[PDB]
Amino acid sequence: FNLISEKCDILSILRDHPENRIYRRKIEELSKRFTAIRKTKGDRNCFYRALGYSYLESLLGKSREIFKFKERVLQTPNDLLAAGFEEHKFRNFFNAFYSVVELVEKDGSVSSLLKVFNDQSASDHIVQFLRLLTSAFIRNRADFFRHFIDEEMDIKDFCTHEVEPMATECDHIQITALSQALSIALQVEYVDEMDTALNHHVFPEAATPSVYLLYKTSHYNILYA
Ligand SMILES: *CC(=O)NCc1cc(Br)cs1
Repeated sequence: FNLISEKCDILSILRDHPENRIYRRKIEELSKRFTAIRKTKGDRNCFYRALGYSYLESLLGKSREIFKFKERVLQTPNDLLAAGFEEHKFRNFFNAFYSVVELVEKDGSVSSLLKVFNDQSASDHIVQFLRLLTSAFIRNRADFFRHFIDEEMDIKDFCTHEVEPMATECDHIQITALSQALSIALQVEYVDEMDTALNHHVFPEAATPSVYLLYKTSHYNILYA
């Protein structure tokens, strides 16, 4: 369980910040709202890897929601082609993601899903697919990322350098784009060392979340309500 850990009690993360009054306060407050956490490996890929696992885990046993998600995933090669990606270069990554979606439908266990996301090969193929889909979704909507995010920003260079490569860290643009590309509603809780309120943001702003993530010391961990 080196990439995505077993579930632990929320207060178990006090030991990560011993004798720290702000982190202790904020972790105690978090424990009032959430019961459990899973840790992710801090390798630069942890947003993609956490969102992918947590969203697919939330679909287990839900036959209509699985059917509708699979229908969207089958169309994602068209998003990649429209942005200039070539099929023979994304085939291996697309097939690895479609395979894990079929696993959620056919096998339906947490144990089988966690084993795929802890297999370095399968899990890194899934992450690479998610990064290429993020890139494509931004490229195909460049005026929207420039109008609402980014008036002065160079979109194509941003995607080349800060989205497509393995181990590149995320900001609001990548989170917004991947949420929109797969129709995933997520809430991110922020725990920093300033003496401020514990606070969160929802992507998209409207939504009732499927997935909760904790952003602390540059890492995205998975929370359970
Ligand atoms: C999400 C993720 O992989 N984070 C990588 C990190 C960078 C630092 Br500093 C700590 S974890």
